[PDB]
Amino acid sequence: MDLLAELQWRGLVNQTTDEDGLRKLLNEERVTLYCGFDPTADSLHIGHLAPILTMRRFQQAGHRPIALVGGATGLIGDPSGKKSERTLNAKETVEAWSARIKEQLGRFLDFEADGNPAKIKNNYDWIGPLDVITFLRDVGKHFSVNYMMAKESVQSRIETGISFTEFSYMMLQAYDFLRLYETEGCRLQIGGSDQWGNITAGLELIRKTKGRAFGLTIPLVTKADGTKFGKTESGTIWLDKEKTSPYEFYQFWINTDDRDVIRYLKYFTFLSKEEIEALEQELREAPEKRAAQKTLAEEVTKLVHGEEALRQAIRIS
Amino acid sequence: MDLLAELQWRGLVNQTTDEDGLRKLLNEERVTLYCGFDPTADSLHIGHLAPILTMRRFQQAGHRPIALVGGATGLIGDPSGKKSERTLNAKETVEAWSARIKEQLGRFLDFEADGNPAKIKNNYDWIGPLDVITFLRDVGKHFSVNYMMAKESVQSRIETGISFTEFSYMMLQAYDFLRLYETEGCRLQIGGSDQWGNITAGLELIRKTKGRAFGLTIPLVTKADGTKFGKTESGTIWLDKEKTSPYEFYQFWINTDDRDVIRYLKYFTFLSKEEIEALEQELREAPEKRAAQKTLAEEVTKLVHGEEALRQAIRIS
Repeated sequence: MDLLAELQWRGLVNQTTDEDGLRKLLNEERVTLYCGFDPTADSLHIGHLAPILTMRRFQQAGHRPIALVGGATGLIGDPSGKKSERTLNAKETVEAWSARIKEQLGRFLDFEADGNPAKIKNNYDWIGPLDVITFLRDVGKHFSVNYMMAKESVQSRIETGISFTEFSYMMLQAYDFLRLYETEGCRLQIGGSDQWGNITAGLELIRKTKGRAFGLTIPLVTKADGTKFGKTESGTIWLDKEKTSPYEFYQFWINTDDRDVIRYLKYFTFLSKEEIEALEQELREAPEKRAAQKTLAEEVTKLVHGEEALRQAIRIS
Repeated sequence: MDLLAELQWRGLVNQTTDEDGLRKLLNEERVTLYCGFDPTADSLHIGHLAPILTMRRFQQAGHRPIALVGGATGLIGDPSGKKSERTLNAKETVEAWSARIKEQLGRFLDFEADGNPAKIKNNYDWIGPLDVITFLRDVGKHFSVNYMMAKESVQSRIETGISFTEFSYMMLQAYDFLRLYETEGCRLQIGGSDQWGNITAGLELIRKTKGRAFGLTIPLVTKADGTKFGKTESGTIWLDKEKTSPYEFYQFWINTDDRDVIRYLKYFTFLSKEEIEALEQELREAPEKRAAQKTLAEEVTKLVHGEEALRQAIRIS
C-alpha cells in the first residue's frame, strides 16, 4: 500500500506478478520475502545494493527478509543478464566465497527485531543432497521445454549458445522458492531486472505443486549518459573495504553526475521524499555546491562501511 | 567383417557411426558392447527380440555382451519412438519390474564362456547415488541445448510437448555409455532404430571427456501390409509364458504372412544363409505347406521358451 507506493515513487519496481494482490497482502500481513545472491566473486559489489537495500526497506515496514546465499546455484551459474556462457567455479572457491558474502549480507539486515528478524540461508543445504532422479521427476515433470526456451535468459542465448547446465539453472532457483515457501512461509521473491524469468519459474513450480505468492523485480540502474552503472575506469566498486577502500567508495558516489544524483538518492538512501525533493531544488538553484552528491556519498558510505569509515573518507578527501 | 556382413545380409543394421572403423575393431579384438532395456512393464515383449538376439549373435562371434537393465532411466522415461509424454512409474514398480526383466534377459546370453561371458547390469547403481549438481556440471556442461533440440526424439515432440524430465533422459543414457566405456572397456552400443540420438549423445559425451567407440542401431521390424509388427488383436506378445503362453507365442509366429516370413527368419533365427535361402525356394514352390512358418515358429519358441515348451505348443496345436 504505502510501502509499495513508496517503492514506486523511488523507481524500485520494474515488474510485479500482481500489484493489487501483493499490495493487499503486504497491508494485511507480515510477509516473508527472499532475495538470492550467488557467489561469483569473494565480495558483493554496488550491483547488489538495490536489491539489498530494498530488502531492508521491506524489513523497516515490518516484513521479514530472508537473504539466500547461492551455495548450490553458484556451482551451476545463471545465464540471466549474461551474453556468454561462464566458466564453472570449483566447490572450494564457491564454498569460500559464500562465507564472505554471508558476512556482507548481514550488515544490511536486522537480526535483533522480534517479529521480523532476518534469516541468511544457503541453498546448498537442500540442493547439495538432492539426487538427480528426484530432481528430474519432482521438479522437471512440471516444466515443458517450450516454457523454458521462451525465457528471456535462454531466448537471449540459443544462437549464441548455452549448455544444458545453465539452461537448467532456472529449475534450481524455481526449487528454492518452493522450499522457502514451504519451510518459511515465503510469499514474495524480489530480484534485479534480469531475474523475472527465474522468479516466475518459481511461481509456476508452486502453482503446479500446490495450486498465492508474488514476484517483484527492481529495474536496471541507469545513467543519463547511457553507460553502464558501476562501470568505472578503476573497475568494480566492491563492498569489501579491502578491495575498494571507503575513500574510493565515497569518491565514487561524490562523482555522481547531476543527471543521476536524484535517481540514486531515491534508490540507495533512506532520505524521505521531502528531503529528497528539497535536494532536487537545491540541485537546481546551487549545482556547484554539490549537496545532493555529498548527501548520497555520506548516506551510502555509512550504510555500507559505517560512520568511522565515513569519517576517514571525509578527512582523506 | 564377416559378422557385420552377416548382419547386413540379415537386415539388422539400420545405421552405424563408422562401418569401416567398427568392422576393423570387431575383426581385431574382443569387443565389449552393450544394449539397455528399461522396465516399462513386468515383462519384455517381441519388440525387444531383435536387439536381444543381435547381442547373442555378437556373443557367438566371440564378443562380450553387457545387458543393461534401466533401473534409473525407467524412472525418467525415454521419449524416443513415443509420440506422447508418458506417466512416471513409481520406484517400487520399476524396482520390481527390473528384477523380472533381468531374469528374461539372462536366457538369451552365455554366462559360462570364458573370455566373453555376459554381464547383466543396472544403471541405478551409478545413477541412483548421483547428486544433481554433479550431474549438471560433469554431464550437462558438455551439451548445448541446440545439440539436444535437434535430436529426432525431441524435434519430434516440441509442438506436441515434452517435459524437461524426458528432454534430459538422453543425458542419462549418454552417461551410461561413458561409465561402461570406463569400467568395462565398452566400445560399442547397439539399440533399436529409435535409439540413434541417445547413442550418438553417449559418443558426444565420450569424445568431449576423453577425446574410439561406435554405435549401431537395428531397423524397425516391418510388415508387408504396412501394419505395426507385434500389433495383434490379442494385444502384446510377451516373453513371459504366464502372460503369453508358449502355445500363443507359437501361433503368433506360425501365422506369419508369406510376405514377412523370410525377413523374420533372418532377423529372429540362427538358421544359416543356405538354410534360409532353401526355405525361400520352398516358399516359392510349395507355399501351402508352410515350412518357413513352422521353422520360424519352432526356432523362436525354443529360443524363448525351450524345447519342452515347444513340444507342448506343438501337441496343443
